[PDB]
Amino acid sequence: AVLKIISWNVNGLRAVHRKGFLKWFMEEKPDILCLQEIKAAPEQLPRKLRHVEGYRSFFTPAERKGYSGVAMYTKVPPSSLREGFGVERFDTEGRIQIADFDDFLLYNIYFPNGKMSEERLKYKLEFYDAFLEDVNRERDSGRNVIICGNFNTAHREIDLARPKENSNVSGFLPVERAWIDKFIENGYVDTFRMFNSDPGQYTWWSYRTRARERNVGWRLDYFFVNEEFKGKVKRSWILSDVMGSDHCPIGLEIEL
DNA sequence: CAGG
DNA sequence: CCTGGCG
Repeated sequence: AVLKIISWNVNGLRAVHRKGFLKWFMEEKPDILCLQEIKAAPEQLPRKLRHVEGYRSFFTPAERKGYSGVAMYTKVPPSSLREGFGVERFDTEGRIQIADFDDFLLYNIYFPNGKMSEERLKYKLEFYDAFLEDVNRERDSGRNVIICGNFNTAHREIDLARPKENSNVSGFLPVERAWIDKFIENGYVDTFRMFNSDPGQYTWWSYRTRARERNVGWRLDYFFVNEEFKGKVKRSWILSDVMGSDHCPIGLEIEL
């Protein structure tokens, strides 16, 4: 029994609903759908998005309206859902869903963007620190974990079309890049790179200069698992053809 | 406008 | 570029 999970930074769920989100959702038929950057509290949503056929839905909006926020739809409900790491400033931004299924915890995370200021870059970095602490504590206790979402960082030079020009841009800073290295050596696998070693694999493209039609992008969106669980991951792929956002969806198939 |  | 309070 393959379990299919999809992660998609929709950048406005209302927007993506106007562009055929539900029709796509319906034909893709994942067991779990994780969304990031919803930009909506549930009360602001068309009610068709709040009552989807065959799915439990959970929304974790930001305190600031039309900003950030994450969501999850799941055929099988989780036994619990956490919306924070237990640190106020990281828990108030609609950035975290940690859902408990029997066999694993699923982290659906919208990691912060650091481009706006030094203050937000710090925030990004410390959020990473709080995140790593949290996941380590969980897998240390013997839990197997799946982590998807917008990390807002391209790991290596191969993970973006233009590495050289972005050395001094948040998204490809040596400090952000080293954190992913750190995160990985803590015992986690970048599951896409388990199966695909090719360049040109991106999940985000600038709307400006129409970067997507030339594949001038970044791989900002990932599925990670803890090392002990990697033998369960069957497929890890990018849904490059799917439109409606400046990010595309990514997929994971595990079999338990 | 702010955020990305 | 695209999304999401004016007044």
